[PDB]
Amino acid sequence: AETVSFNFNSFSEGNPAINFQGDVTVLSNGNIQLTNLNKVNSVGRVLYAMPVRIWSSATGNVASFLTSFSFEMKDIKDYDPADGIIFFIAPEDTQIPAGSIGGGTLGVSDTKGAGHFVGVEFDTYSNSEYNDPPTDHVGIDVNSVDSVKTVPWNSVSGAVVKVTVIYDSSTKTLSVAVTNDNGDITTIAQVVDLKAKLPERVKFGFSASGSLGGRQIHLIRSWSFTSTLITT
Amino acid sequence: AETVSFNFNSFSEGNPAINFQGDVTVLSNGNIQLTNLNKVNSVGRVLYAMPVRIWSSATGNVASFLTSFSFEMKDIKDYDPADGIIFFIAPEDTQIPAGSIGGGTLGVSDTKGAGHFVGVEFDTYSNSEYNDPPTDHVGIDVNSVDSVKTVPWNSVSGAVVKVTVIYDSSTKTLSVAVTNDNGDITTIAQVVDLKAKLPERVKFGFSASGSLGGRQIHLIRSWSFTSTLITT
Amino acid sequence: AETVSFNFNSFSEGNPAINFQGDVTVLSNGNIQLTNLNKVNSVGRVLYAMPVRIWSSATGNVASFLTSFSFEMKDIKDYDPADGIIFFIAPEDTQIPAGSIGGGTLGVSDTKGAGHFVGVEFDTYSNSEYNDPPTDHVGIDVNSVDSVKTVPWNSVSGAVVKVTVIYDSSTKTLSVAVTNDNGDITTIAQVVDLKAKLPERVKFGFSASGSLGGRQIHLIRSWSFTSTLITT
Amino acid sequence: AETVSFNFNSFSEGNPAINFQGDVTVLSNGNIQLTNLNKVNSVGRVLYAMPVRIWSSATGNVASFLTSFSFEMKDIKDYDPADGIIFFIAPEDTQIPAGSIGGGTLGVSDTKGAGHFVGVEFDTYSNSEYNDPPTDHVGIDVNSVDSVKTVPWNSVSGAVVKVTVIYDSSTKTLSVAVTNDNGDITTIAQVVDLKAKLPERVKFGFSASGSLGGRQIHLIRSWSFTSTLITT
Ligand SMILES: OC[C@H]1O[C@H](OC[C@H]2O[C@@H](O)[C@H](O)[C@@H](O)[C@@H]2O)[C@H](O)[C@@H](O)[C@H]1O
Ligand SMILES: OC[C@H]1O[C@H](O)[C@H](O)[C@@H](O)[C@H]1O
Ligand SMILES: OC[C@H]1O[C@H](O)[C@H](O)[C@@H](O)[C@H]1O
Ligand SMILES: OC[C@H]1O[C@H](O)[C@H](O)[C@@H](O)[C@H]1O
Ligand SMILES: [Ca+2]
Ligand SMILES: [Ca+2]
Ligand SMILES: [Ca+2]
Ligand SMILES: [Ca+2]
Ligand SMILES: [Mn+2]
Ligand SMILES: [Mn+2]
Ligand SMILES: [Mn+2]
Ligand SMILES: [Mn+2]
Repeated sequence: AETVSFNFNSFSEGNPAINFQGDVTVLSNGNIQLTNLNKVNSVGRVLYAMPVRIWSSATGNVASFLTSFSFEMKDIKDYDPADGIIFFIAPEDTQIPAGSIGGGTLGVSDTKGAGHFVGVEFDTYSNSEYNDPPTDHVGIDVNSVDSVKTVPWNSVSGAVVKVTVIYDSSTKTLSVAVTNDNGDITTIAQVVDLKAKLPERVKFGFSASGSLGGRQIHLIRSWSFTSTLITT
Repeated sequence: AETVSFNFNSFSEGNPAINFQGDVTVLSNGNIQLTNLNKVNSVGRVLYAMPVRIWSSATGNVASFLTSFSFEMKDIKDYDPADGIIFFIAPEDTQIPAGSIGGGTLGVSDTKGAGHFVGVEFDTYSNSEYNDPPTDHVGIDVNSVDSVKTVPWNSVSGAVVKVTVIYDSSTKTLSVAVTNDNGDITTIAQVVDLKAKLPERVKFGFSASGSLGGRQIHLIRSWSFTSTLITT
Repeated sequence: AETVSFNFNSFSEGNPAINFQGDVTVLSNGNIQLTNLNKVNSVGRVLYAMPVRIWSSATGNVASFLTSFSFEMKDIKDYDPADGIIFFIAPEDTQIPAGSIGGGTLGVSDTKGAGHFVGVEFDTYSNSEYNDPPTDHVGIDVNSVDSVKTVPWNSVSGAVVKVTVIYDSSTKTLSVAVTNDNGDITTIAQVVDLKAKLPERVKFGFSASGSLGGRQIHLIRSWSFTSTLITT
Repeated sequence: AETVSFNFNSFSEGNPAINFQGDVTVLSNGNIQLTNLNKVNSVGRVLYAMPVRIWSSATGNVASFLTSFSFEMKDIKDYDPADGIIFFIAPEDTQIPAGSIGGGTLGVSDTKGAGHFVGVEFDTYSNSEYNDPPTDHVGIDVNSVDSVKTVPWNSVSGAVVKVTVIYDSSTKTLSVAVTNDNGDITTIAQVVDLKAKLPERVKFGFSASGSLGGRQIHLIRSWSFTSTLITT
C-alpha cells in the first residue's frame, strides 16, 4: 500500500512541500492568495511539491483518494469578480500555459480551452467561448475548461466554502460535495478514467486566474489529502 | 431548497434527537455502544429521531447528501471479533427484525439476509451464508447483507476509523471513503436509486450485532450529516 | 539487565495488575475513566501494581524508560473542561492526598500544590495559584503542580491524543512528545534527576481531577512501558 | 503550524516519496536492503524525497520531531558482521561521499570520518581510526563518525530492532530509545544544535556500508515521522 497524505491548516512561503507558480502569494494569516489584483490576466497556482503515483503500468492498479479543502472569493471594486478557482490533477512537469491569458482558462489551459489535466472548477464568470452555463457553477473538467459536466452553484462574496472530493478507482468515479455558506450542499459526480487521461505520476493543486476587467481575491484556506495505490 | 444538517460530537441516551433500539447503550464518555457484550445475539441500533425527506413524489427530485462519522471496534477474550457495524437508511417505521438472530445479519435483515434498507456495512466476520469475502470488508448493501459490491478492508481493534460518504442524486452514486490506522484509505462506490429502493421519507442510523461466540465492542463516536433536496 | 515491560490495549477493573484509587471507573469499552462527572472535586488515579525499581542502592545506577500511552478528554455541558491528566511516578505507597480538593491539584498534591512525585501533566485550566500559563499546556512536574517548565498546547475535546515519553538516565533527561488531533507534534524536555527526587521502588500511573464547576471526561485508552536498569 | 508527517510500513521500488542512492534495493517483502553483499565497500542510502525545513531564517525557530523505525542486521557466511546502520539528517543535496570507502564511514563521511550530517549510528564493528568503542554501540554523530557520545549496545543477528527518537527544539535535545530483541531498552541523549549544524532545508534517511572483508545484511523495515515548526 503506497500512500500519500498531508494536512495544511494554513500555509507559509518557505515550506518546500509546496510548489508556487505565477502570481501566487501567502498572506500573513496563513492563507494562500492565488492571484494579483494589480496585474492583467493574473495567474497563480499552488501544487503539492511531491508527485503522486496514481497508477502503475506494472500492476495496472489505479489509486483512490480522499481530499478536502476550503477557499474564499471576495469581490473587489471595480472589476468583474472573475474568473474563479479550480482544483486539478496534472502531469508532474505541469506549468502555467505559455503566454496564458488567464480569464476563463483558470490558468490550466490555452485559449482554445484545452490542456493536459483533470479538475473540479468553481466558475464565477460565464465564458461563452467555453460553453459555460449562464450562472455560477461547479464543473468536472478533463483536458478542457469546457466542462464534461457542470452543476448550478453560487459564489457568495466573502464566504468560506467547504469542499470534499472522493475518487474511487474501482468505478473511476469522481465525487464532489460542496457546502455553501448557508449549510446547503451541492454535488456533482462523474466517471473519469485517470489512468487513461494522465501519466502514472502527477501533481495536485489549485489554480485561479483573472484578466483585464475581471479580477477578484482567490484564497485557498485549508487542504487535507490522502491517496492510496494498492501494490499487491 | 430543503436542507437538513446536524452534528454529534458525543451522544446521550437522554437526547430526543435520537431513537435507541435493541441493546444500545450510551457510555459515560458520550460513546454509543450498539451491542451488549454480555448478551447473546445482541442487536443494537441508533437512528436520527426526525425522518429525512430524500425524494419527492410531486417533483421527482432526489436529494444529495454528505455525511461523515467515526466509529471504533475492539476485541475481547475469548470470543470472535464480530459481527460488524452498518450505516443504513430505511423506512421511518423501521424496527429491528422480528426474532433477530443478530450475528451476520448486522441486526438489519432476516435469517435469509433480507430487509428493507440501503446501507454501508463494516464487516469483521466472513459469513458464507451471505456470500462474504474471505476477509474483513466494507460493503454496499441494498435490501440484503449479501453486498452488491465489496472491498477488502481491515478492522483494527481499538482504532478510531473515519468515514465519509457522498450521495450524488443526479448520477445516483453512493461513494464511500474509509481511513484506516495505517493512514491508508479505502473506497467503494456503487450506483443506487434511493428513489426506487426507499420511501420518500426515511431514517438514517447505525446498527450492529453479535452471535453466540461472536462478540466485540461497537462504538459510534461522532456523526455529522447534511442533505439537500431541491424544490424548484 | 533488570527490565520491566508491559502493554495494555484496554483495561478491566478485574485484572489486578493495576491499583484503582479514587473515582476511577472502567468503561465497558476498556477505557479507564478517571473522574466522576456527577461528583464534586472528583479524583481518580491508576497505578501499575508492580513497583518499579528505578535505581539500585548498590550500583548507584538509574533506569531508563520508554513509555507511550493514548488519552482522550472531552467536554460536557455545562461545566468548564477541567482540570487535566497527569502521567506520574511516585512512591509505591502513594495515595490521593488526604482531603484532596481536586481541581488544579490534579490529585497529586495538597492545597499549595506540593506533593511527592514526578510527572508530565496535560493541564486544561489556567490555575493562577499554581503559576499556570494562560492557555492549555503540557508541563513537567517535580513534587509540585507549579511546573518546572511547560510548553503551549491545546486540548481538543473528543480528540484521541498519543504521547511518547523517554527518560535517559545518563543525562537525567525526560523527553515528551505529544501528537495532537490535527497531526502536529508538541514536545518538551527537562533534566530531572529521578534518583534524587524519588525512592528505589516507585509506581507509574495517571491521575485526573475536577472541582465544583470544573469537569470533563478524562480517559486513558492504552499504555505501553519498558524500563531497564543496568545491574552489571 | 508547519508540519511534515508520513508513515512507511513497507516500501516499494517506484514510490516517488523515496530517493535511493547507491547499492540500495527493495526486497520482495517490502524491506529495503541498504547494501550489496557481493560488492566491496558497498554503500546504500535511502532518503525521504521531499526536503524538510527544520528551521526558519525568518523566525529563527527550530522545529521538533518524533520518529520511530525498525531495522534488521543479519550475518552471512562468511564475512565479518559489519559495518552498520545510521539514521541521519543532512543538506538536501546530500550524495554518497566521493570515493567513499564504505566500512566505518557508514556511507556518510569521508575516509577521515568527516562529513556534513547529523545522525544516530548503530555500529557493529569497532573502527579505532574513528575512536570506536570496543563493543557494538549506538551513537550520536555530528559531522563525524567519531561519535559525539556512545552507549554500549548489542547487535543480534536476525533480530528486529525498534527505535524511537525525539528532538526537542527548545532544549535542542536529541533523544534515542532502542529496543533489543529481548525486550530490553538502551537509550542515549545529547544536546545538538540543528540550527547551527545544518542548513534550513535538509533530508532524512538511512545509510549502511561494508568493506571487502566486512559485510552483512542491513535491512530497513519501517519508518514513521512527524516534524512541526512554529510559524507564529
Ligand atoms: O472553572 C473550574 C475551576 O474552578 C476552580 O477555580 C478556582 C476558583 O476558586 C474560587 O475560589 C475563587 O473564588 C475563584 O476566583 C477561582 O477562579 C478550581 O480551583 C479550578 O481548578 C477549576 O476547576
Ligand atoms: O469582464 C470579465 C470577463 O472579461 C472577459 O471577457 C474575459 O475573457 C472573461 O474571462 C471575464 O474575465
Ligand atoms: O464466530 C462468530 C461467528 O459465528 C457464526 O458462524 C455466526 O453465524 C457468525 O455471524 C459469527 O457470529
Ligand atoms: O572486518 C571488517 C572491517 O574491515 C576493515 O578493517 C574496515 O576498515 C572496517 O570498516 C570493517 O569493515
Ligand atoms: Ca469561465
Ligand atoms: Ca458477515
Ligand atoms: Ca491548572
Ligand atoms: Ca565503526
Ligand atoms: Mn465553466
Ligand atoms: Mn458482508
Ligand atoms: Mn500547569
Ligand atoms: Mn562509532
